[PDB]
Amino acid sequence: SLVCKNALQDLSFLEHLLQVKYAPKTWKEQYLGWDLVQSSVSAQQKLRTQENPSTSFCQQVLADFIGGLNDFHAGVTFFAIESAYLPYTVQKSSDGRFYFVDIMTFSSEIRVGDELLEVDGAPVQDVLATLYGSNHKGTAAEESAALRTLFSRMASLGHKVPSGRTTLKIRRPFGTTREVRVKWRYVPEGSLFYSPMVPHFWAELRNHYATSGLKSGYNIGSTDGFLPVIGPVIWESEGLFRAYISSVTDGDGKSHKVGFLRIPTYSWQDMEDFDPSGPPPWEEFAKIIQVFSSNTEALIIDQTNNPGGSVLYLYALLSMLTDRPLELPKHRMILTQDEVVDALDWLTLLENVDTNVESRLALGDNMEGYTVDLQVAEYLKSFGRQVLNCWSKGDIELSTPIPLFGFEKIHPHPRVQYSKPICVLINEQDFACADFFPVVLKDNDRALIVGTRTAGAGGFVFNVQFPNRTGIKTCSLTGSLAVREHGAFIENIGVEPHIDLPFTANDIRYKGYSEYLDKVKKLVCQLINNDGTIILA
Repeated sequence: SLVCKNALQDLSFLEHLLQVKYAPKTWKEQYLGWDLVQSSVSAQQKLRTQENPSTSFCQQVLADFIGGLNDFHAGVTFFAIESAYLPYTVQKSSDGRFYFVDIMTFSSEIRVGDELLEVDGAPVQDVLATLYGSNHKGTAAEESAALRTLFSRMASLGHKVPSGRTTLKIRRPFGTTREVRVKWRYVPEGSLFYSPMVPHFWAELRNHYATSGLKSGYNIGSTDGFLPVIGPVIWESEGLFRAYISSVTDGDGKSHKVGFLRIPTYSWQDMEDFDPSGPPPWEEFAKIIQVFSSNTEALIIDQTNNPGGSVLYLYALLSMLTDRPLELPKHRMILTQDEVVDALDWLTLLENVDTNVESRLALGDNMEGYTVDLQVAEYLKSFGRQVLNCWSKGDIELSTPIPLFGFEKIHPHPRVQYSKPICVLINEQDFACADFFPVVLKDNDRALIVGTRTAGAGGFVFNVQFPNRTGIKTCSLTGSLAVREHGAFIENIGVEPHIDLPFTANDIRYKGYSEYLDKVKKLVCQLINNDGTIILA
């Protein structure tokens, strides 16, 4: 077949792209087993083997390949439009049940709180396994994604787009069984530092959301969470974010002013309702804090469902969530004939900068939120050098561990800091930066991370666009890995919550998240008292 050749062709490219630009290679070779070569063969197999190959099909074939590294940072995208979609949304319960947390608004026999059992005579569980990846590992983070795409399919990512009528065995809340038939909203097919850390995933997902109804607060990076109010609101903010203050009462009857606040995405420009010319979402963040700095005892931060974003804006917000410097880890990275270039600009930009003024003069008054400061210009210099320290050494294959940009540690916003207790909320759908957050805090003991394990560590991604004959718009590959002592940072990929805590079916059933919250408030309260939550009760 003509396609198969071209398929095979563009495949050998991807193969090469893994060896040249995929930092976590060496790593991945251990934990998972994944052996690029013998995986590349399975590719051919599937290709030559198939009857007259479909273009789309080969795309899938390819997608699978990369999507097997089991790295959310890496995968492929194709110039495609074809796509399926059902106006529903679900969440899996602790024990293991599936409830309809939201129906868009097309008013159908289906309503909220309904347990989903089977699709076309197939128990959800099985219907989902089909959606899993190659080296599926049975983790929460994954089970989610699957579900995530259950009712939203994109050819753009190689998903096998369906269409037509379908069954939906939903069990009412009474213990009674019903079966519905619905139609898929189908669509016919017609630098290296400065790259936002986010999974490819989103890029198209984000575009998909806006494009088709689904605007719900259950989707990644929603300005508003999906967690109802934590009690009687005493203060709120009619701003860009979703913030308020409420009075919580412990196990005695003594009131406390607790502060809610949900960072949704770290790629700020993309914040729902953001107006460019006006003030930056980080200047207004500072405000929500200066109002907590004095009118609040504790701070709950919902960071669930965050995609990732700009490493520096993330760095910027921490800057104002602590009165003391925080410890930043190092990353092994890969460097090409252009990150080198990028550094040659840092160095020559602020080569003769001694004063704390010249510092802000050159680099501006702030870098995406974080404040300028000779200390910073001094970080970039030390950065710009290190890049070239690992350039001419025959080690581009994982440069010595280096701190993102010159930054070794965070520095307290010379203007606003939150000296009081903080508790962060996280779950299976927090990526790239969304990890760097709970982690950095938790590695300095500044927060009390609760909820389920993250989605997986961060690192600059490589957005490689290359000429091909198979629709590959782009291929994004992870270009940096976090190190430890002197290395090998893993055995999971995930910041673990101090307090493991899933969503109990009782929470989900009526969108009340009653129990989840209670346990939170408690924890907050034990903190309110002094510091250090003794036991889980």
